[PDB]
Amino acid sequence: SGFRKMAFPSGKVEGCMVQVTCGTTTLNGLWLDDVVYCPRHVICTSEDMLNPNYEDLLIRKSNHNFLVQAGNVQLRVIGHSMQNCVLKLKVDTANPKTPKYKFVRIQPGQTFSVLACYNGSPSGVYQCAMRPNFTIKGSFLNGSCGSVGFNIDYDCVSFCYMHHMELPTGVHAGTDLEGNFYGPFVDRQTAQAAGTDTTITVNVLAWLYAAVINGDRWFLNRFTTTLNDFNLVAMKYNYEPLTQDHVDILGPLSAQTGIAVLDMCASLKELLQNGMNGRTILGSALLEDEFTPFDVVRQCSGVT
Amino acid sequence: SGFRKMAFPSGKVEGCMVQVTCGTTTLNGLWLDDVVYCPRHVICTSEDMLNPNYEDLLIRKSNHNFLVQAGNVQLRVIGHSMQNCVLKLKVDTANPKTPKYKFVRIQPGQTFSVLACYNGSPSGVYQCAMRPNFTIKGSFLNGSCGSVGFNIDYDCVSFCYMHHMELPTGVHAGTDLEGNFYGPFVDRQTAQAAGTDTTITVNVLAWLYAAVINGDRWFLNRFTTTLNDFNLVAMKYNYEPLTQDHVDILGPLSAQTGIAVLDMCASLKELLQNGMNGRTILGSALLEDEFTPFDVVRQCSGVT
Ligand SMILES: N#Cc1ccccc1C[C@@H](N)C(=O)N[C@H](Cc1ccc(Cl)cc1Cl)C(=O)N[C@H](CC(=O)NCCCc1ccncc1)Cc1ccc(F)cc1
Ligand SMILES: N#Cc1ccccc1C[C@@H](N)C(=O)N[C@H](Cc1ccc(Cl)cc1Cl)C(=O)N[C@H](CC(=O)NCCCc1ccncc1)Cc1ccc(F)cc1
Ligand SMILES: [Cl-]
Ligand SMILES: [Cl-]
Repeated sequence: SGFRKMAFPSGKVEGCMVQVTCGTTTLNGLWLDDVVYCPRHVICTSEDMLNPNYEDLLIRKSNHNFLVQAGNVQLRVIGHSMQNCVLKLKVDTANPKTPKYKFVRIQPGQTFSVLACYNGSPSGVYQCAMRPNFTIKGSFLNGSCGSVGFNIDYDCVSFCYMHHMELPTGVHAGTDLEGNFYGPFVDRQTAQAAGTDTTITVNVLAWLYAAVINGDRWFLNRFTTTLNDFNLVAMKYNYEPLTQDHVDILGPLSAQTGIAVLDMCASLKELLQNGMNGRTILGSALLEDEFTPFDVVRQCSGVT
Repeated sequence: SGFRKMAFPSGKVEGCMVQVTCGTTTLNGLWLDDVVYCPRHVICTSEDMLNPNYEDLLIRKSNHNFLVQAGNVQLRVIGHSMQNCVLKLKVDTANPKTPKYKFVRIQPGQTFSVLACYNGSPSGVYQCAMRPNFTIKGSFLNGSCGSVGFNIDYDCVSFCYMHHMELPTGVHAGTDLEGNFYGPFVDRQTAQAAGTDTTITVNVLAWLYAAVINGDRWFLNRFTTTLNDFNLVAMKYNYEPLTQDHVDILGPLSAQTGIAVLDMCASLKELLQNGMNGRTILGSALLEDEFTPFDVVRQCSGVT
């Protein structure tokens, strides 16, 4: 029993974290085999940051300008390239702790674990969703750029996020591991605004199913709604439209609990219209949207 | 910026998790040097669980009755003993991945990270507080007994919790790594009730300071309260008495934010009496008490 925001065990990623330094600028890098991946703005000075031409700044760099530190031992750089907004440094040593891994680019509404690091050294791990406006609501201080987000599937590490910047609003923006930003953002020090955010409807519904699996039923009701009548209410409360694909993704949870998806949508409608009136769901006094249906299945019992 | 429930990186503990089997009963063990630690009820059958005499059951065991599995390789047991409610199995191989570690017994209100494991294999990590009634509100399924809770201090792993059982109310009870239960509980399959729980006042105050460090101030007010007048309100809302030691522990946070502790207590009083009226603090619609002052300092910026 119980339900908590649960991160993946971080050990496989811990063995990959290193430190990359260019001038007086240090951030974190990811060491897989004989390549170190880090944000390309490590090659910028505080001057260059306002509007850099990275192709210009990189052609003025040599290999020995990059200091890569894996714990105590320096790694010698033997080659460097640029792939979108990530720098790739070839080094003369393969990481012996390299896990099975892949790089994947995720969709908004999907979750991952963040290993927050400072000077190449892990400090903590937490769970995040990619918001619909392509930011994450992270916990990051100066020095954390280069930290990665990841999922784990049967000892294969799927890296999906590299941290590049905090926006003026205090939320966080970054790229996949091939350097492509999530959302419209660019890697320069200018005030950039994210689009207006929305609530991830399919995830709220998954979390209501988690609550039922855990024995909490107070929010259920005898009613059902049509998908279209639900979305009219969803739109009014700044919730994402629910699609037939979302309905089908919630199939397993519906089947384990005997509550039809559109049945659960009528509960969500009533909760949006009337609030909770002082009650809590899984220890929360608001509707939580950072658990995917996969997250719920992974953590909850297969029997209600 | 940002504030999230943050676990310690779990890699150092991942390398210690093993599987212990006695009869048809399997749970998790902790492998440090040449000793495996696990809950002693692994030697019980479903019959024995109602009211076991463990000294009786253990003297009827031999070393070869214990199957210890570290990944794929079996570890050969060469000796076994009992220390309170933990079994200790000597094995013929020292764990090469043994970190620097110690065993510590914590106070209620302190937090730790849980590495949830099944069949010796880590599945996830989350943060927990030891409740005032000595339970934890964990997330555990069948098979998780043997999972450990821990803090990390400068690459030294301080193990503080081993998981032994879920109570009929769905909360969780266990021991320190020397086998002493937290709270009044015993390791037998009977319905056991925990004392009535209370809210950890010093932690709520720490979390209000986290909110101020992160730029949220809406709950402050111009008033102060005396420690005794605060506790009269605390008692009315089932909050723990606040001690002068708690006041002094919150010294650093008070100093970083310029808000006197008793000033913050007047904010807490007003929040208890009037609620939040639809507003949130650090993304929460209730007052959160599972962050210690140490947790706040560790995660938040040293500058407001
Ligand atoms: N994580 C993180 C982090 C956090 C603090 C310091 C440092 C770092 C990492 C570090 N690497 C990094 O992100 N620095 C970028 C500058 C930058 C570097 C490189 C690149 Cl490519 C782009 C950018 Cl923008 C950074 O300083 N951002 C500022 C962070 C900041 O002051 N927030 C205040 C939050 C206000 C608030 C909080 C809560 N509620 C409401 C409001 C915001 C900002 C300021 C000017 C600007 F013009 C663009 C952005
Ligand atoms: N974690 C965990 C876990 C969770 C589920 C299954 C198995 C395990 C691990 C496993 N190892 C283990 O804990 N089994 C013990 C039995 C036991 C083994 C060994 C020892 Cl030493 C002591 C005890 Cl008590 C266990 O089955 N408990 C029950 C778990 C349970 O049904 N909860 C229902 C929750 C109801 C609820 C939920 C939410 N909101 C309100 C109410 C509760 C219980 C039942 C009878 C009894 F008499 C004592 C306790
Ligand atoms: Cl794809
Ligand atoms: Cl002590």
